[PDB]
Amino acid sequence: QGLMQFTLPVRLCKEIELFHFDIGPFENMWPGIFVYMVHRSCGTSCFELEKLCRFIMSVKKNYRRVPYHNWKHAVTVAHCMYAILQNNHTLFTDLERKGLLIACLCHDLDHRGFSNSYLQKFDHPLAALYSTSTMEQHHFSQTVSILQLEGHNIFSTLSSSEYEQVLEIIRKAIIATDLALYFGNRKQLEEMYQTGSLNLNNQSHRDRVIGLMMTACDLCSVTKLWPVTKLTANDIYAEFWAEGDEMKKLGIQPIPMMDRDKKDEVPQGQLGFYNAVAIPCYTTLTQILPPTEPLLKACRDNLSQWEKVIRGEE
Ligand SMILES: Cc1nn(-c2ccc(Cl)cc2)c2sc(C(=O)N3CCCCC3)cc12
Ligand SMILES: [Mg+2]
Ligand SMILES: [Zn+2]
Repeated sequence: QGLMQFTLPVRLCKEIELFHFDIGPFENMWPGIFVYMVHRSCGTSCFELEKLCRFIMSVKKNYRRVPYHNWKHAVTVAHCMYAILQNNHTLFTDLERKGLLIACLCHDLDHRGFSNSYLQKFDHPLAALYSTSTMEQHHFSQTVSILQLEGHNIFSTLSSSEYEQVLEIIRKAIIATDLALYFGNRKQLEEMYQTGSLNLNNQSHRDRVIGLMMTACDLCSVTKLWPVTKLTANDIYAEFWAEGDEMKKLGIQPIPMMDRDKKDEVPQGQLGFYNAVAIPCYTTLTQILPPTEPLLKACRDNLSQWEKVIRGEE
């Protein structure tokens, strides 16, 4: 039984190829959507179906019921990566194709809905184990834990060598989702691209480009149709405000972004974020990988919808 091609209904079969695809509210379809993407992106031969299924279900089990950093976010970020891989077929190694979809599914494993900042101020044990990229080193750790469960080793056929390469791709990919690291990473990529020194044969260059891809997938809620973007924003701020509440409980005025008393300032907050983070991210990404331009175009569409919100045209 290896003639077992997963297939989706027609509207999903078609719209899954597009950057702006929303995976829907039917939680029980998300595993199938992921397997579909791995099979098309990687091959039906990349992974042992029974092992992959058991891995996916343990990954699912280890996401929490938080408003935003949940299992739906995991599968959403994996679909953005699938769209990028599918639009840039010949640029990526076999090991990269395998590693990056798994990295994406695992990148926020066991997230509690709190920032690295909050962990450090609370004095969480994870803050003493991991001084920087606190939640991200934890996510990678939880990824290795699950790969080491009996019957969960989806990489079992790789050589000793290929196995260490793939786990090194996953680790770098996951650390890159720490937005604090994004700014420097993109500045370097921008300067490399413009002085023409960017070289996809330099592993250290590839590493930077995969990190940017990871930021791009991770922020991909800004690249959706406006109603998806707007409703996802509600989940994002549900977390931010809970953390604000927890800051207040520690005796700390949170930043306004996290203060639920300053709801009125959200639209302006989203402008800043689109201008300082999202637009620059998708701009540099489009410079390096031209077929990713639809993510930049959709982001720009959403910036303009937030400007309309401010001007009371909605
Ligand atoms: C405002 C705001 N909205 N979002 C947001 C919106 C959409 C998606 Cl799809 C995801 C996030 C975020 S994430 C973030 C942040 O952590 N920093 C810390 C590091 C430097 C930049 C600011 C700030 C904001
Ligand atoms: Mg994260
Ligand atoms: Zn994430």
